[PDB]
Amino acid sequence: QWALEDFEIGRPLGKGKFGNVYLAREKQSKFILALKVLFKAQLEKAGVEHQLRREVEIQSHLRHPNILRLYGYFHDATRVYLILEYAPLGTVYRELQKLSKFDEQRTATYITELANALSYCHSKRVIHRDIKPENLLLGSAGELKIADFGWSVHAPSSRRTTLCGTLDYLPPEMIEGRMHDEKVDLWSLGVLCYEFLVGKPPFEANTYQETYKRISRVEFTFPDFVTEGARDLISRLLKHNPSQRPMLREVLEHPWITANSS
Ligand SMILES: Nc1ncnc2c1ncn2[C@@H]1O[C@H](COP(=O)(O)OP(=O)(O)OP(=O)(O)O)[C@@H](O)[C@H]1O
Ligand SMILES: Cc1c(C(=O)O)cc(-c2ccc(Cl)c(C#N)c2)c2cc[nH]c12
Ligand SMILES: [Mg+2]
Repeated sequence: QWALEDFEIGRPLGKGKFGNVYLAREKQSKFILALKVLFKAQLEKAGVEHQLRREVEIQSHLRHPNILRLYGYFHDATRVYLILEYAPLGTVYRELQKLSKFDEQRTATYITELANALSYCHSKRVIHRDIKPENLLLGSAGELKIADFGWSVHAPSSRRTTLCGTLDYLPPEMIEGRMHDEKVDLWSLGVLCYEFLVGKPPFEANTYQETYKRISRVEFTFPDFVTEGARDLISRLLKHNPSQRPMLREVLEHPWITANSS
């Protein structure tokens, strides 16, 4: 049972919609970690308390090199604090902003690390559902770490998340209230893969409705520089029908992955 007096807070690490994340030192052992701070009032106005509950419950029972550890939590009059493993190198979102695109070596390596973590998740029947770049964090060795388990759940599910926030990373089954499973994250791995090579996710549009349309009709094209190996993998992962999508096994053995990862 920890409290806020047990920590020294440093600078801010990020803003999510709900999370205000700060760097922290536990006073006792001098351990460096990150505190995700949530305001009771905004959770309660948005009615996302259940999401928090799932995040805490699911994320604490998971142990994997590529998954952000949740160490503990506690709360006070106005706030809830989650105690998290600190990720020194930022987010992939930021990496991507700095580089525009990633080469195949980097892309394929991130896809591997993702596939591993997902794999471990899925083996526990857990699905992330919110696998955007801003929730992919880098550890000290530049290894990728999955985070923000507020939208995670056990499979299968019907439950809506975002009323309409970013659809960019969501498969059709999801953007349409249908029962969906493990295959959801397979679709997102595809968006990510493509985004990583191109610098834009494949269904981006000026409006929500147009993106929605692009997504459900699976409308995307590749620019010229994208290699057949990549075209191939992205095409297998971005299938309308969830069950036509690869297994995590197949992705890792994919000739383009093995040719390019580390
Ligand atoms: N452990 C961490 N180490 C370093 N930076 C972090 C960490 N956690 C979060 N950040 C930074 O803060 C941002 C917001 O955090 P997070 O994604 O957990 O919040 P959220 O998006 O509000 O969560 P949720 O969708 O569950 O409500 C991250 O995208 C990243 O910029
Ligand atoms: C009113 C209130 C209380 C309470 O006073 O009892 C507690 C919480 C809450 C929710 C999740 C976690 Cl994990 C923790 C912790 N630790 C605390 C919340 C959330 C919105 N309102 C709340
Ligand atoms: Mg986030």
